[PDB]
Amino acid sequence: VDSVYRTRSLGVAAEGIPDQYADGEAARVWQLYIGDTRSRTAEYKAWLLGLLRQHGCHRVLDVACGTGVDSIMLVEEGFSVTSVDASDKMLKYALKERWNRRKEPAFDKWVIEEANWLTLDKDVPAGDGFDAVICLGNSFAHLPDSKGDQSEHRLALKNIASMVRPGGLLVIDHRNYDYILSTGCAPPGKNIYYKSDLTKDITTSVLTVNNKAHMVTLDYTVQVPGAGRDGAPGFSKFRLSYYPHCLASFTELVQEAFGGRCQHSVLGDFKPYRPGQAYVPCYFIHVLKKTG
Amino acid sequence: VDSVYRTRSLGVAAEGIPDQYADGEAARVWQLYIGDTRSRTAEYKAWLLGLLRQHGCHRVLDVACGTGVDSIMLVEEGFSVTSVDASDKMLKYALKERWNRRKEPAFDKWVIEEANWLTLDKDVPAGDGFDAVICLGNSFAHLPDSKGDQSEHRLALKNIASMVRPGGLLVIDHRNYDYILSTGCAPPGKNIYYKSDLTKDITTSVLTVNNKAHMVTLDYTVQVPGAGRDGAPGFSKFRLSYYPHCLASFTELVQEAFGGRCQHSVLGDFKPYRPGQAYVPCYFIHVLKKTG
Amino acid sequence: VDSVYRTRSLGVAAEGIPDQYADGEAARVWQLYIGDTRSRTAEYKAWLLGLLRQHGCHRVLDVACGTGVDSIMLVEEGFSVTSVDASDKMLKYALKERWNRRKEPAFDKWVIEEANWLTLDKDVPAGDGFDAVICLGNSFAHLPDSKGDQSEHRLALKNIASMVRPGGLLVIDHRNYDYILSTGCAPPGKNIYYKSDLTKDITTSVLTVNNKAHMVTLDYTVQVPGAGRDGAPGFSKFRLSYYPHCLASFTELVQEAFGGRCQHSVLGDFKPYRPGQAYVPCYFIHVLKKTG
Amino acid sequence: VDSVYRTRSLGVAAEGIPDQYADGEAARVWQLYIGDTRSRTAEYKAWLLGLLRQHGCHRVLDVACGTGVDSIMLVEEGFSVTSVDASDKMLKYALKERWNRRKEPAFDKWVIEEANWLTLDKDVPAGDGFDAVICLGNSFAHLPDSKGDQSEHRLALKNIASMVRPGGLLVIDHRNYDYILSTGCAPPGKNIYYKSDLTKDITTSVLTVNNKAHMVTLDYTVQVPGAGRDGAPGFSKFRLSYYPHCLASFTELVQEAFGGRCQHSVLGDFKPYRPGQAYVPCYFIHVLKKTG
Ligand SMILES: C[S@@+](CC[C@H](N)C(=O)[O-])C[C@H]1O[C@@H](n2cnc3c(N)ncnc32)[C@H](O)[C@@H]1O
Ligand SMILES: C[S@@+](CC[C@H](N)C(=O)[O-])C[C@H]1O[C@@H](n2cnc3c(N)ncnc32)[C@H](O)[C@@H]1O
Ligand SMILES: C[S@@+](CC[C@H](N)C(=O)[O-])C[C@H]1O[C@@H](n2cnc3c(N)ncnc32)[C@H](O)[C@@H]1O
Ligand SMILES: C[S@@+](CC[C@H](N)C(=O)[O-])C[C@H]1O[C@@H](n2cnc3c(N)ncnc32)[C@H](O)[C@@H]1O
Repeated sequence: VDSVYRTRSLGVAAEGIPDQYADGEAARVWQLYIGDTRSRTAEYKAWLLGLLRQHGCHRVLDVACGTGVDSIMLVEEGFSVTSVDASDKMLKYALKERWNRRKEPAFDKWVIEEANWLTLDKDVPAGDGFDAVICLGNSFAHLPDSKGDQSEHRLALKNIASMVRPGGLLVIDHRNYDYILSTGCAPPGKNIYYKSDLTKDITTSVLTVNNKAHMVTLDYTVQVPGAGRDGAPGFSKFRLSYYPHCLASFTELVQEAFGGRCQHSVLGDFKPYRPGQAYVPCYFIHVLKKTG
Repeated sequence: VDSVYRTRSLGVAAEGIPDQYADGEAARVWQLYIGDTRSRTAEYKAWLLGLLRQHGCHRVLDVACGTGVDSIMLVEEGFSVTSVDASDKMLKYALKERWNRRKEPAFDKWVIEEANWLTLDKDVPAGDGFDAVICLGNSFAHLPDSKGDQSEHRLALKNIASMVRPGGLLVIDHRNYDYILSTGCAPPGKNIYYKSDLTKDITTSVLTVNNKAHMVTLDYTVQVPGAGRDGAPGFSKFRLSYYPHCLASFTELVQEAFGGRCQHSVLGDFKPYRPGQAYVPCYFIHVLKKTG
Repeated sequence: VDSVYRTRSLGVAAEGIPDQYADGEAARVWQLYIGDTRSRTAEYKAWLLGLLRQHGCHRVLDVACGTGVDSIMLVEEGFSVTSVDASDKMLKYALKERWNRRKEPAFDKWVIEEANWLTLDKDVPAGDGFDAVICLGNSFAHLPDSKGDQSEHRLALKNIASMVRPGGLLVIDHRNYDYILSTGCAPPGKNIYYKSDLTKDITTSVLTVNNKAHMVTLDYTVQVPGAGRDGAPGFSKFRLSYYPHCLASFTELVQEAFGGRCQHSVLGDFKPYRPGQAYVPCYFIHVLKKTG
Repeated sequence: VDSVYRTRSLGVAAEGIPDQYADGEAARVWQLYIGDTRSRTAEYKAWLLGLLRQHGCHRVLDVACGTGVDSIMLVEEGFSVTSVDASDKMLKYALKERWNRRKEPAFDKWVIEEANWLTLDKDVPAGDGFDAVICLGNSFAHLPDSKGDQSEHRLALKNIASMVRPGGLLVIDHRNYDYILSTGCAPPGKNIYYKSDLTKDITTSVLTVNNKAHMVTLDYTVQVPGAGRDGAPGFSKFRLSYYPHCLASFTELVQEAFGGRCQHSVLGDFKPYRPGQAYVPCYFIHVLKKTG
């Protein structure tokens, strides 16, 4: 940048806290999108639990709470979890669940609050920090690169990492965009995080600005059970936008978030991942262990 | 007893008259975008004039008038031209020009009216028709494919062709999208239609929906002479969207517009074009000659 | 002998679920707007409780829950209350409160759900009905008369009344619009429902369409404690719109909601009200007792 | 902690011009709205011409050109007129007219350019000034009082006055808002400036903010000849907003624009006006004669 900036300000304000779930439709049918939460959680439940235990983790912070899917599981499995999320439309359901099982000592001590990765540091006073932090379900990819540089990405990734107690863990994932970008289309159905026969369609939309992948927009079509007598089925339609993080780049990004003081590894779909391997994962789970 | 009959559906996007130049910023600086109209017109002036004359053309209809660039030239060259355009923001300047030279017999008799390809048939009563029709400057590509099918494209192309008197000519062009789509980026500066050192930047933006190129959006940055004392330069920014017509497809489309009753040919940048040729043209000029 | 036609009875496109509290700013500072909930509730607490008791009411439905102000009081006073509201942004706080006191048997049995007067009948299965229904705080006036006729008003008022068990009560209020319309301005500070020194300003805005009061829009300015070091105070600004219900009209409307099978009465600010009386009430509390 | 009073006032509202005629619908049917321009101009033609002549006026500047109605008349009557207007959508038609009669020496020398009262001083170099300035047809009332104080009004009124050569005239009018505000409704049909049987309806809309008239919004319904076969008539709908200038206030405002160096007078509908007079004028024509 030339010269010095003394008077920035903003004469035009178009965008502003853009909560993609503010409309509320995605939340209303998330359950329908996920399908059988038990069937979903069945996969990687063993791995996540095993990993958490192997590193003696008891305090877990879920920064992508959503409707509570994984927070709930960790709660049931005896962990001390606190869940945050920026969308009060989503949290609204996790809360609903907690209240429903408010008579279970475990759930009584479940913490659910609103927070944003961009301002996590101030939203969730980590203090000593957590034994483990989780960002599953392709949540981070929602963060856009509006500023031109992945600054936002870096900041958010930093704050999140800042919640990991030394020797703690960070499990953050993202869709396999190395494939979506290559084929223009996102994998059809049979997803480990979202496996519901209710989801009738997912239309991709890749936007490369000046020859560089800038954004992937998915348009979902989830059939709301019923929505019309026999002969007329009804559906719900919502759209979500993600930054297509290529594996290599994220690996670098996330690692940098820890200032290199960490141990990085990545699995395909919670299975070991070696480039060139036959199996093409739909998600890439990054496992980081802070050391200093 | 079913019902009556309809043409449109209850799901397609009917848009809302979307004049991309309605905002007026593009018009305000078009002159700056084109640069030296004389230098511009210098190229292809010989060819256009030569072609028009070779086919004894006197009545010329310009469906992409814009600010009048090519209509003015044809007027000065003794042709009987009538120019139409959908943007009254652009026409506004051609008009301004005509009035300025209202004392030149040639210009008195210059006709400038508003019209839209989609409704050309009713906007411009061709009656007998024109000896030649021109749509230069990558104007047609503006028409979107909202309806799902290139229906709009077909209709507009039909109306335009319908203005060509039998034996008449139709010179319609478009950017070389076979290259833009391939590289993601549009060629930098040094354009035959727009050659101005004032244009500092043109950022592309390819949007492929479900693996199919759907739209190319260019974001221009033209420096408005002055716009700040020495040390601080000022610019103007506007965006235009085009349907990326691949050569082969357009050839087919435009030909069909004449019901096959025509003679088709296409030049690179007003030079002969042979696929695989070294030179990569920035535009593709289609020359059609109605026969029946 | 068999027909055809179409739909669309309205002329404009209207808004679409227009939750005035959807933005969330009014909720965020409602507490600041009300002031000392205890001080507020102090007034009319005796009357409300006295009235409820005098008619042997135990089951109370609060259709204007809001942040829970009056639902909470009723809960504490040993009533069996269920609260509904259309704004999940407001309810969000009542919920928050209930959870906080989740250890109090009373609050454990407090029911809080989302609902809309327009669809109350389906949102809250009254079944047998409630002993009393309350709509305090000038909440009903939010309902607009978009349809041209007070149809919406009539429907909502009907649904609400439909929740009152025979012999039950309905306490519904509204601002004294007979005065606002007359003076163009709403009363300044010192309100029985909202008494906070934090509210710095309330700008009225009367919109009479073709000589008939159509809407009153209030623009609030509530100082958020702090919002700047000494020397610089910070405020929050939000707007709410109400239909200016003139007393006489509402009396008629609400009574009609009960099909005349009721006993109507209205108090000034929870004090007896006689037209022409010196004291000018800020609100009008309508007390209805269903008989059949 | 630098300076609270730098230049003027740091507004964070908007930064766009709000051309009420930008949409273009009002222009498209203005002709229909006015009706018989000849019949319209018939009234006050004698007065205007007489007044202009009585004060030896030859150079006339029309700041509310519109479609050219009154500019055209003055041109035909041998005056040297230059017309400006902010709406290029309206001017577009005056221009169209001038070109049509481009062969009439009179019209050849007719000047039509875009300009805004707010920046008149820089848009139209008055230099020596004009013998007379006209702002007829309730045009000035369009200027809003967004800034809170009638600053804009004062500035615009100043610029306009600044175009009047000493000893020159200024004819500026406005609707009788003292009546509209009183009755809520605007006079029905039979207007001196707009007398067309095509205008089927004009719905008012008075917005008084905190008991002070802030804006009058009129919603017009003009039948576009035809717009449907026999049995189905078609109309066009547009809305315009005005600041309800009460007579007394405008007299004060406009006079101040001349720094008191003027001779003021006001007529009803181009007839003498005495308060309390039986006849209720629809417009108030202010006649000012600069003296110094
Ligand atoms: C795909 S959803 C998660 C669904 C859930 N994890 C599951 O597995 O079903 C992504 C979540 O990211 C959250 N999110 C997006 N941007 C955020 C931010 N800046 N701070 C906090 N949460 C954010 C949203 O609120 C959204 O619920
Ligand atoms: C790139 S500009 C032309 C510039 C000019 N031809 C030149 O060479 O400088 C494209 C023009 O297409 C016109 N246009 C777009 N859609 C149109 C439509 N449906 N009917 C008529 N004109 C249309 C616009 O008004 C715009 O001026
Ligand atoms: C002024 S607030 C109530 C504040 C609270 N009663 C108090 O006394 O502080 C009005 C409430 O009406 C509710 N409301 C408006 N329209 C509604 C509708 N159609 N159905 C249900 N609630 C509605 C809103 O959600 C809003 O919280
Ligand atoms: C009611 S119309 C005039 C119609 C015409 N005078 C007649 O008598 O038929 C008002 C005109 O005021 C013009 N106008 C509004 N604000 C303006 C401004 N700030 N500067 C210049 N013209 C303005 C508009 O462009 C509009 O054409």
